[PDB]
Amino acid sequence: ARRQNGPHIIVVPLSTMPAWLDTFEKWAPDLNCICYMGNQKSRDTIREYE
DNA sequence: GGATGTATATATCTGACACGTGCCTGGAGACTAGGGAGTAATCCCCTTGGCGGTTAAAACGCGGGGGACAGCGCGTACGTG
Repeated sequence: ARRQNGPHIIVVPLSTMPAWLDTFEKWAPDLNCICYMGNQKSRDTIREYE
């Protein structure tokens, strides 16, 4: 609505984070929501590929 | 009849003790000041019991091969007179 489609950050506990991921998959499927967890190489993969 | 082993008595060594003496250093008495005990406040560090998540280090198993150890020879360096 307000065209503020810039970078947003949501900081959640790790145990509830699948319960946020499926909520983003269900309610806002057109959004480019990404997940940031894992070891050094997975975060590097997210950093330089996405 | 001559020579030999043992037994009590007296002089000498030898560390310890009684007495003497100096003197100086420790003790008795009085006074004082300050060092340390006690109190209160404030703030930071440590204790004991929990939780969550990362992850690198610790634990375990197994092959193998390098090294510890035992045995044997030798010759020389050290023991002995």
